[PDB]
Amino acid sequence: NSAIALSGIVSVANNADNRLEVFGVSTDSAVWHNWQTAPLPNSSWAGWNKFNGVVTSKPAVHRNSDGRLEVFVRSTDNALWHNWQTAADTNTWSSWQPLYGGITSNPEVCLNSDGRLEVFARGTDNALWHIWQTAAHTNSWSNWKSLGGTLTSNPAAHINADGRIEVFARGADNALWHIWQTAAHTDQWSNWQSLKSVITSDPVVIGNCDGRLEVFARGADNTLRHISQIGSDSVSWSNWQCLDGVITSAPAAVKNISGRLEVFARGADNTLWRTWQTSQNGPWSNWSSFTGIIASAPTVAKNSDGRIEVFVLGLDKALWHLWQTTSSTTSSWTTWALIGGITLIDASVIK
Amino acid sequence: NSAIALSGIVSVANNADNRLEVFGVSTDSAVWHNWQTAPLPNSSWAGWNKFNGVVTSKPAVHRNSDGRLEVFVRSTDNALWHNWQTAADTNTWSSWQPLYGGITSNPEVCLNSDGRLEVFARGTDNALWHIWQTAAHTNSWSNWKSLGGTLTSNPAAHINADGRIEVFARGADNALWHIWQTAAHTDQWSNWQSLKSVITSDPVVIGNCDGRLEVFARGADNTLRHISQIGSDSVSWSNWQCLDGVITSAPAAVKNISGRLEVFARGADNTLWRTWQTSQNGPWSNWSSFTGIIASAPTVAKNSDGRIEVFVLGLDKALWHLWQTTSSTTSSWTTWALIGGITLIDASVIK
Amino acid sequence: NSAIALSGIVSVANNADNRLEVFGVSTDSAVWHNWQTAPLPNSSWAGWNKFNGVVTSKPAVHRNSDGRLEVFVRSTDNALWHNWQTAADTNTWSSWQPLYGGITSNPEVCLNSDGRLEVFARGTDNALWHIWQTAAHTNSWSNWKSLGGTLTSNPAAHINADGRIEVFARGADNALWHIWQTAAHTDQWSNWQSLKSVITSDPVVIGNCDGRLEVFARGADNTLRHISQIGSDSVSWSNWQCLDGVITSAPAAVKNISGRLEVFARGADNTLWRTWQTSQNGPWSNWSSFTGIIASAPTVAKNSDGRIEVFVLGLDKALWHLWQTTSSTTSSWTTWALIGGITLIDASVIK
Amino acid sequence: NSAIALSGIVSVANNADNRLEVFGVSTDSAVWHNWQTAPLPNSSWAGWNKFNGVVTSKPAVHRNSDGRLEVFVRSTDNALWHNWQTAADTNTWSSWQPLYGGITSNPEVCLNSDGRLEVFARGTDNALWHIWQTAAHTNSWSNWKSLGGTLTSNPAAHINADGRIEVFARGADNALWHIWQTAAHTDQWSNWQSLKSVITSDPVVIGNCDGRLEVFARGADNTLRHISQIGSDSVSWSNWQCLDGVITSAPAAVKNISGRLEVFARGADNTLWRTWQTSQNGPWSNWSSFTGIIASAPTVAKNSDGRIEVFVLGLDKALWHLWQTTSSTTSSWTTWALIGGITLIDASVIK
Ligand SMILES: CO[C@@H]1O[C@@H](C)[C@@H](O)[C@@H](O)[C@@H]1O
Ligand SMILES: CO[C@@H]1O[C@@H](C)[C@@H](O)[C@@H](O)[C@@H]1O
Ligand SMILES: CO[C@@H]1O[C@@H](C)[C@@H](O)[C@@H](O)[C@@H]1O
Ligand SMILES: CO[C@@H]1O[C@@H](C)[C@@H](O)[C@@H](O)[C@@H]1O
Ligand SMILES: CO[C@@H]1O[C@@H](C)[C@@H](O)[C@@H](O)[C@@H]1O
Ligand SMILES: CO[C@@H]1O[C@@H](C)[C@@H](O)[C@@H](O)[C@@H]1O
Ligand SMILES: CO[C@@H]1O[C@@H](C)[C@@H](O)[C@@H](O)[C@@H]1O
Ligand SMILES: CO[C@@H]1O[C@@H](C)[C@@H](O)[C@@H](O)[C@@H]1O
Repeated sequence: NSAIALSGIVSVANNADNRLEVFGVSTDSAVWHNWQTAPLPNSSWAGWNKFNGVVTSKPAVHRNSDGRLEVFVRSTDNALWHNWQTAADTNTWSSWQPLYGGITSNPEVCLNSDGRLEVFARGTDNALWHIWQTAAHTNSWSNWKSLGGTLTSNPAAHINADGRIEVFARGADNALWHIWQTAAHTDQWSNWQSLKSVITSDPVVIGNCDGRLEVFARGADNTLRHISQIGSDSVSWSNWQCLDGVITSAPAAVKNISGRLEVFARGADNTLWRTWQTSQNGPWSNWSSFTGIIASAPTVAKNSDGRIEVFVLGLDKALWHLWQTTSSTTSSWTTWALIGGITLIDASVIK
Repeated sequence: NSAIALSGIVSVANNADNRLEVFGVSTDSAVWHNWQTAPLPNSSWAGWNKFNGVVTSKPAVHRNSDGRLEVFVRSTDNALWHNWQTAADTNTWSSWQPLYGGITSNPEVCLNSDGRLEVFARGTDNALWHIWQTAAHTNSWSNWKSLGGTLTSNPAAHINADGRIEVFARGADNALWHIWQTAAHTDQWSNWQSLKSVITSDPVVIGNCDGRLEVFARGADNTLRHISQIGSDSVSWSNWQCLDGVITSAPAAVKNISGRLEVFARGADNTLWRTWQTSQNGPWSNWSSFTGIIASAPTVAKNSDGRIEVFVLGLDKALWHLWQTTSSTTSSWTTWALIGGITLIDASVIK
Repeated sequence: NSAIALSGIVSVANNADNRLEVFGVSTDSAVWHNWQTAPLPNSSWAGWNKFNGVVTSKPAVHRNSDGRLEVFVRSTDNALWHNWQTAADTNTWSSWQPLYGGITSNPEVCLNSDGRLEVFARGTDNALWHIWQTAAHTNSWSNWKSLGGTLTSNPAAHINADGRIEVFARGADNALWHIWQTAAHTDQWSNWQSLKSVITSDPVVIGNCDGRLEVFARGADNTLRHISQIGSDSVSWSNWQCLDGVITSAPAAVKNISGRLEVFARGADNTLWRTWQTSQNGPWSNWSSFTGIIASAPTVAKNSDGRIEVFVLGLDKALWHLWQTTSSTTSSWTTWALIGGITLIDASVIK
Repeated sequence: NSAIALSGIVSVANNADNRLEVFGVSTDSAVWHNWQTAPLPNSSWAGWNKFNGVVTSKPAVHRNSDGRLEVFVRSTDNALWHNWQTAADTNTWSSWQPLYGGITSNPEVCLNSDGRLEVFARGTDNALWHIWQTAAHTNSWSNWKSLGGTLTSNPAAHINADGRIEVFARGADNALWHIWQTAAHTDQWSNWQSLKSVITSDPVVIGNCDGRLEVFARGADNTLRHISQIGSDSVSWSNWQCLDGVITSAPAAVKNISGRLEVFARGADNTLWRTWQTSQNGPWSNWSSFTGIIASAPTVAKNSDGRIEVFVLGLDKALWHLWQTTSSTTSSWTTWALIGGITLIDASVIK
């Protein structure tokens, strides 16, 4: 059906020096951010810092090709705004600047392989729209342009190994649909094509170490399902497979430094669950639980030494995190620790 | 729930010279058999030949370690009987000889790695029972002995790569359960352990080319699901995965000569469907259909040159087959051809 | 150059019940054999038993498709003779029967996938010759027939996964050459083709679990080298790779029950060395040594529970063996133990 | 022995927008550079542009974590100097700035995973020395510090998947030696350890998509050899393997967008040769030749759409290039095309 599983409560990015930095919306409806002081999971965090301005979406973040983080959000009148570091690895930001338009989803940002950011969002006519940097890592943007379709989830964009951006979204029939650049980093796009099934979360996309994209989503029966490219184009995919175990949030996927995939999701008992590929391309482990009730989907990242780190909303409405203790992929994990200073709200547009 | 998907209509074996031979039950309630005259899929078949005697199960067949085929069936009073070739690759059979007992499933036969046949069946108390050759390829059998449990499907047995027989069956809770030799070819067995889930077919088991067993079955939502060993013991398995596509028979699995798995099943439109692993351990292709409505599950085998061949019941109640045209695993396939002479009935005990 | 590294001192086969049985030539110039009483590496051995008759080659053995072992040897006048078990798993043998011809290598036997044994040997004109069973597992043989070429090593034959026999031998230029059935189990053969390089041992061939043959041999610099099929035909192969470490015998290859390859050879210090694939298709481990000076190449086999076992000639001129302690492929190993009763000689024709 | 195979004639880097840029030494002994105008292999090139100043090494280049290219070279008095783009993707450079020291190899630069450049070179005492940025992408450098050893080749540095820099060099015994950070991006280093063998080129290092480093080098018999990590630490490696085919330059390695490795080297006939992995981890293809005699080792890079591109010195002493025609990894290749404007010299210090 048409449910959208609970989103992650923050977006995360690595800075130019790989320090992790998180962005979320507080009770004042402003975006706040916090960062590691050094790029290791046991680092202190700087503390929560506000960007002035009321917002009405989850903030999206990406690192420019010159190392500067840039954040995208929706304003009260549904326009898109963006902020950026004015130099890499520095806490001096531009404050919010306008890209106009009217959007009806969270904004989603991807980096073209020619160094230009590109933003995707659902529009007021429910089509997919996009806007892009016209020169790499420069505040020079295109006009808005439509890619059509009818969307019923937030979009997810990811670059193929050959540099073609590909965008995924739920359609009017609740199936997963996708559309792609047919030449890398150009405004030449395919038609929409359906990958069928029914999904009940936003899609989540990752690249494998054989150059094939893989998509994860919750399905109609509330279990995790996934599908992958089988060749070196966007057209031909595997069948869908679902894994046993009811999940109650969007999934978050990560490729560990051994090249194998891991997926995290809130489980049926409202704790964080993890599953991983036990061999090349499969199969998948039984889900393993971490202690503690959580109140959002996980958001996952990797530190400068490869260690996986996970962020979640706690029952105190604050952000908590845990991580791998060693770069070994069968390393033990820490238990939830607080990143205190503010509490957060779920501003995701499509919920 | 407690449905058991339609079974295959014949069992099949390779003779000592790899000629295929099929066994099924005709309208007279007798077992009839037919064989290739030469071990190639385009060979003529000898014609259907009767074993005298009324039976009340699907016949099971296995090749002894001396090359002689041996068939196991249930009689009207629920006892087990067996017949054998008196020399490899010859049509001179022993006629039915008694192993007594009382069984309430189809008999299932496996070959120990010390060359002794072993037969498994559900008993009159719904437990798993077994009986075995006490010397390899010899008509000298043990007494019947119980392995306990409560079974609600026919059993499926397969040997691990380390020589330990492992038996799979649906239990009273409709989950997949299993039990195993703890030392190869000995009467030292584990306790029953559940692999969970719910299955609505008999389980079907195959060995991968990394030494790991994999089990296929139809699930509660009538799609194919599968699970595999993740290590080099019987205890630790993957999570279950289900593949999209409703199936309407038991599946049949085969390892092609490139070492990759293929599964065949009757689909939702009552045609034969096939899916295959597109890479090592996964993922799986979309199902592909063959033309023609079929009236049983497929039974699958491989010829002396590796070519896959599939048998099914047609709407005329006769046996049909098709095969790969070349030893290439992306070879085209023939269309259904008749193996005429008799018509067949489904004598499977648990249906 | 034209050296041929020291051969194994026995051939070995698994009986129908998987008991290991070894064949070698004693100081009386007769073939003697010995066998496990039960199919486990720690089993007692029956004791050494003689086949009457003087021989002038290493004996070759293969199991027929009806489970009966059959041995091939050369007589004083260079004719081929064979002996067989008259029933599987029994010590009642036919005594030596004539196949005539004149051969100038050790005989090499392979089993076609239609159940017919086929023997290859160098002839008096240095070409490759062959002779075969005309019906599976029957004492009915063809006439001798030439496959041409010029051979400078003993031949090695192995069946492809699609049932085509392929034969390998060193040629007049000291390179590895090969020739193959172009249809499985038929007398339709390719032309000779060179795989180039230079080898200084007989070639040793094994099948991988993706259906590709791989060939091992000592090279000109006395290190192990190997080459593999890259597709699903006999024509297209990889480049050669050599592994560091000087070896002083023929290698012996085995596929462990995890599907990975291991190679054993006498090393530069005259001890047994082993190397194994640390991942799928590679790379290879550093050689690991077993304690004890040895006086032949290893001969390797697998027991009914998958455990690898190795046989060698000791400095006392008797046969010794060691094995894996568990079915785990990183299991510890036993130390050399004697299979006493006779001493052995190297009767290999081409040395 | 102590030969060092011919080096590449340029270094290459991707700009922040992925445009390729090459650096080499002309007949005036100055560094000149040239770049793609757009990041595609069929792009025009801007033309050759000079950095004023006489140099006495091959120039090394790396992209900072803020996207700015930075070049390292030796001056007449053997000191290290560096130049950088003052903004990403712009042709406004700092001109040469001093890092002093005295070096006796080409400088080699690597990027730590905390965004700090680090430079390695042989010193006047033949030990390995290093110097580093003390803050990411900032002109603030450490003092020089020794890592000891005795070097007889230029060093090669590469980051492990867990963020630890590892450095490779030939030692006084002509073997490959290595040393590594024991904590990522810290000045805590291991002792030197030997990987044995004998190499007759500089080592060339790449990371696989399972997180394992692999090293290529020419060996004593002038063939390509390679060795790889087998676990997730720096300590345990495979045996060495050599591939047939005599090579007459350093090799250049690249990971294609399907995750498989390819190696290029000048061959025995003075043409460019290529070999590639035909499966996961192996084996390797026979070498394939491109038409045309070449006068240096290849330098290899990848374009924004994944396409591989190769640079070489021609017999006219100018730079030529060729590339893949499509993002397919079995795509055809172009033939050599000139990047004209200057001629080049081999300034590599250790030759
Ligand atoms: C620029 O156009 C405005 O913004 C787009 C993103 C769409 O919502 C469109 O319907 C709207 O008119
Ligand atoms: C082009 O197709 C349109 O857009 C897709 C994204 C889907 O919503 C589909 O149902 C709709 O008709
Ligand atoms: C030998 O025992 C008989 O046969 C077994 C297979 C069981 O059905 C048992 O209950 C029955 O009494
Ligand atoms: C040992 O457990 C028993 O047998 C199994 C095969 C299952 O039927 C289970 O429900 C039952 O209690
Ligand atoms: C049957 O022919 C005889 O045996 C063959 C195996 C060859 O040695 C041939 O030269 C010889 O004449
Ligand atoms: C067909 O070629 C012949 O036989 C091969 C086996 C090689 O000995 C070769 O040198 C010889 O000319
Ligand atoms: C800073 O030290 C100088 O430069 C180093 C790189 C070494 O060559 C050293 O011997 C020399 O004295
Ligand atoms: C620490 O060891 C020293 O440095 C290495 C790099 C080698 O040159 C070795 O021969 C030398 O003794």
